[PDB]
This record gives sequence, structure tokens and C-alpha cells, in this order.
Amino acid sequence: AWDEWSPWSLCSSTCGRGFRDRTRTCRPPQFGGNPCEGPEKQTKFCNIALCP
Ligand SMILES: *[C@@H]1O[C@@H](C)[C@@H](O)[C@@H](O[C@@H]2O[C@H](CO)[C@@H](O)[C@H](O)[C@H]2O)[C@@H]1O
Ligand SMILES: *[C@H]1O[C@H](CO)[C@@H](O)[C@H](O)[C@@H]1O
Ligand SMILES: *[C@H]1O[C@H](CO)[C@@H](O)[C@H](O)[C@@H]1O
Repeated sequence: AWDEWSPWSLCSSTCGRGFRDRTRTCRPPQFGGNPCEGPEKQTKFCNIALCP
């Protein structure tokens, strides 16, 4: 089982296309659990302003 996501980062670009990301680690293993392979990162597109 997965632990909670971290907050999203800010957009890596202050204008134009960039990335934002967040990460999570595994919860401690339990008897019978499906093994979790950690850490995991989620990345998405962002664009916060048009560049000059
Ligand atoms: C963040 O604020 C924006 C309003 C711009 O001033 C950014 O500077 C511009 O950033 C782009 C993308 O990294 C570069 O291509 C330009 O060289 C730069 O003027 C600022 O980082
Ligand atoms: C991260 O993603 C969402 C919150 O944005 C929820 O499913 C849960 O908090 C998860 O850790
Ligand atoms: C990232 O995205 C939103 C805020 O933009 C929230 O669900 C939370 O802050 C998450 O980390």
C-alpha cells in the first residue's frame, strides 16, 4: 500500500511549458500484502504564464 502523496512542486517554468511533480513512498509491509516497490513520482505538464 502506498503512503500519502507529497504536495505538488511549483511549476518548473515561470512562463511557458514546464513540469510539476509529487512523490510517495510505500507503507510498511503487512502480512499477506502485495509487495510495494517504492518510491513513486508523478509528473504532469504545467504552464503558469505566457513568456514575454
Ligand atoms: C520566471 O518568470 C517569468 C515571468 C520569466 O521572467 C522567467 O524567465 C524566463 O524563463 C524562461 C523559461 O525558463 C527562459 O526561457 C527565459 O530565458 C527567461 O527570461 C522566469 O524564470
Ligand atoms: C495522493 O493523491 C490524492 C490527493 O491528491 C489522494 O488519492 C491521496 O491523498 C494520495 O496520497
Ligand atoms: C497538488 O495539487 C493541488 C494544488 O495545486 C492539491 O491537490 C495539492 O496541493 C497537491 O499537492
